[PDB]
Amino acid sequence: EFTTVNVNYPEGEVVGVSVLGIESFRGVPFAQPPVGNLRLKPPVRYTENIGTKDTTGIGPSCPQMYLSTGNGELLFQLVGNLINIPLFQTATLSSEDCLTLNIQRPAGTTSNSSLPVLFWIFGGGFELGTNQYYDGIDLLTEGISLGEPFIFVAINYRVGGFGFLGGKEIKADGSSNLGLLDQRIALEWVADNIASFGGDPSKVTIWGESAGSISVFDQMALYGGNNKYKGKALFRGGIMNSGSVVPAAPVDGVKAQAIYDHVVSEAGCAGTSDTLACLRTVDYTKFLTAVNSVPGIVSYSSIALSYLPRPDGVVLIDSPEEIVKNKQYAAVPMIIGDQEDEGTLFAVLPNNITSTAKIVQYFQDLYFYNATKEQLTAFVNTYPTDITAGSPFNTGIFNELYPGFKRLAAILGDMTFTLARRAFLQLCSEVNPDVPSWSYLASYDYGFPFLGTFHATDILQVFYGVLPNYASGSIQKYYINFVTTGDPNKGAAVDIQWPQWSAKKNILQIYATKAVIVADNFRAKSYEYLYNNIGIFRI
Ligand SMILES: *[C@@H]1O[C@H](CO)[C@@H](O)[C@H](O)[C@H]1NC(C)=O
Ligand SMILES: *[C@@H]1O[C@H](CO)[C@@H](O)[C@H](O)[C@H]1NC(C)=O
Repeated sequence: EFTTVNVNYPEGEVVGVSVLGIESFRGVPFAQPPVGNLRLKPPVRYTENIGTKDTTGIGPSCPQMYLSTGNGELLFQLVGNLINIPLFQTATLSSEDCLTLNIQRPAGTTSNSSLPVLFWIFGGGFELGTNQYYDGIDLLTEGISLGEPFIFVAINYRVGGFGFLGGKEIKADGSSNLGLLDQRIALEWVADNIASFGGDPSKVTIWGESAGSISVFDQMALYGGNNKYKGKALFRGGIMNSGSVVPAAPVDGVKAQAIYDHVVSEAGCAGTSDTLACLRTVDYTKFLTAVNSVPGIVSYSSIALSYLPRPDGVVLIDSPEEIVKNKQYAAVPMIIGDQEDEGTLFAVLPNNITSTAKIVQYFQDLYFYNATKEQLTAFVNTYPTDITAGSPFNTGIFNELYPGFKRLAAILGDMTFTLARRAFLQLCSEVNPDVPSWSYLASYDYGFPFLGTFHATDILQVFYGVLPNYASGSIQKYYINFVTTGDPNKGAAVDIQWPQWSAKKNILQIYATKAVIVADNFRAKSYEYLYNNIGIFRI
């Protein structure tokens, strides 16, 4: 029940597969393979035709730092069933030769079509992940069925030490934040070539979850908020699922230099004249071992990440909170939301962090090098020790995995995602009052034991078809409405108007079988501290 289909475009030709009404091209190379003397260097566009490429398979993935299985034993039991969510899946066909994207479109789409584009950036803690497990067929089919067809694009970008390695050596070589540059260059590729595929390059909406979501903000922030390529905006809209501003110390800071020095040592490049140059001569396997030898996300250190975007003064010019405050990001219409219990997943492992003093130490040692004990204690004291006050929110005496679990999960979730979001909306509304934004809180997994509506459960609600509930149809319709009209309420009919955030500072709360509108003001004292002292929270 299928056929192949060729697209000829300015850089080459691809063969894709048409099945179930969707034409898919997986593994379209968008930049030169970052190998040899191009490992730990910015991506560079192809300078000549790549001939005819077979894109009927699944593409490659970038090198991975897979979740610790010895460490996550309990965590992976607690998610049970939902272990089949992409974040927990294992990437296949991994390689340094991974700078490729996937293009999926309605059958019938030709180069005379000009459909809106939806550009997807995966999450994975900046250390793992791939576009392989995010297929557009169900979502495209939904789009088509709403009378609102579009084109789906999903990219790989380098992660871990391959993409976010730092230090003074990386900074001087101009090789900071390669993963971000990978995302950016794919946007410019899209700008050059998507018309050949039937996309309208002036109608690009970027979309991400977790690390991908944070990346979406960074793409707005990139180059002082210059998202223009050849005179034109690279995108017109953003959707942020769990994550935005991540205040951070410089790429040549202490944390990053320590990672770097450790990597050099484990690579066997210690004490050479030019360490960074030497890193590129190391075999792939010895190198992969080096960059993976540092702490992962499933570990005691948890969301004190080893790899992430850090200010370099060119790509990211300042720490993210300052970029907004200085009105130096590309201000586009945006949707941003959180799962209700963002922190739960990350509070599972550190099961000895069981009191205020212990939370504060943990933070002082691993997280915030610029906060004082009095400051951290003051912030932690905005969170009651009472078992009913924590995350999974609104579950009373239940879900206390260990003494202090719900409190720590509340804190971890709030500062990284949920309250950081409100801060972001607040600031954006202050410098760019005219740029509209919409925000939701997700609660459709209320009751999930110990985890509640936890990080990445939204994936299940938008990538796997329209589920037999309220939430998935609701969410997909808003998203597709947005991609099409720049406003989630405009397009296909909706049964509740989603309020613009800046109007009354209300958000949409989405349950499994209904939606309600609520004030974005819960945990106000915690939020006030965070907003008033955001500088001290630089990771
Ligand atoms: C928690 O336990 C770990 C490993 O057992 C240790 O590294 C860390 O220092 C401990 N922190 C506290 C506050 O006990
Ligand atoms: C700490 O604050 C200072 C003041 O500018 C800054 O130079 C330094 O990079 C900051 N470091 C961290 C880890 O926040």
